[PDB]
Amino acid sequence: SSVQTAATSWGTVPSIAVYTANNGKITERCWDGKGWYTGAFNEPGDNVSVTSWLVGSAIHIRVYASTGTTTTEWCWDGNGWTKGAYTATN
Amino acid sequence: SSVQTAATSWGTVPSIAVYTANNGKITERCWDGKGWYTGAFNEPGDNVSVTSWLVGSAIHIRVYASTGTTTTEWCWDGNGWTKGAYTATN
Amino acid sequence: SSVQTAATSWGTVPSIAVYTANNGKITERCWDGKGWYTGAFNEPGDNVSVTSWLVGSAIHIRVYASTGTTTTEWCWDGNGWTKGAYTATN
Ligand SMILES: [Mg+2]
Ligand SMILES: [Mg+2]
Ligand SMILES: [Mg+2]
Repeated sequence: SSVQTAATSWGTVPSIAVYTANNGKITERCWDGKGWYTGAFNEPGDNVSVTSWLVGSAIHIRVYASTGTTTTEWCWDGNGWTKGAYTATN
Repeated sequence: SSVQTAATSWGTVPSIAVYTANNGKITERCWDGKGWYTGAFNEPGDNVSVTSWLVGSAIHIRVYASTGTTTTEWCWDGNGWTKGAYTATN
Repeated sequence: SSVQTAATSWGTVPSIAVYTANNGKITERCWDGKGWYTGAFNEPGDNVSVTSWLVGSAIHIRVYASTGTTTTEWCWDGNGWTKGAYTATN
């Protein structure tokens, strides 16, 4: 048993975000070209995936957090995290 | 035990595809800027990864589906899924 | 129990790299538009994630290799792999 990670990168820098699922929680570490710091994201999950896109002045990040058969989408859109509309089936 | 996901995004929209391995099968959910729908992809796997690239009028998606020690590549190239040439070793 | 993969793609080609964790080791397979070959990367891990970015003449790849609660970042920057500064917490 090992922790599970997901990574994304963006920008003219570039910047990196790494999400780690451990002990039922996903946390976030971010690289800005100088150092790693802990991001604001902290939500439940045992498995994580991520994707992102940069448009305008905002990175948009989507984190898919799964526990059991429930996957929750978390959305960063420039200045905050909110729960997304993702569902695994209709 | 939790389901396992992989996510990719593309386009001036953007669009998102999320692949989920559950019960030995990988299925696909897609976002088009308005809603989530179920994609055509349905192949066996217990672990999944994905990458994609947009060139021309087609998103090209590569899904790596693993069961045991066998990983199968599935290729979307604009208008259909086909098995790729990927092998894990020579 | 299945092997675990992570995939990234880049370039005007494009090229693909697929990393597989199996038996405690991560290995690398690469596609150049013609065939799959085995990459140089070979480091311990039970879980893997990846991201990459292309700037200049070099693909830059970051591989996050986890065993237990330890995640090690491996950095490709055009012509070699080195251990990165990533840590999971301060
Ligand atoms: Mg992704
Ligand atoms: Mg990927
Ligand atoms: Mg990634």
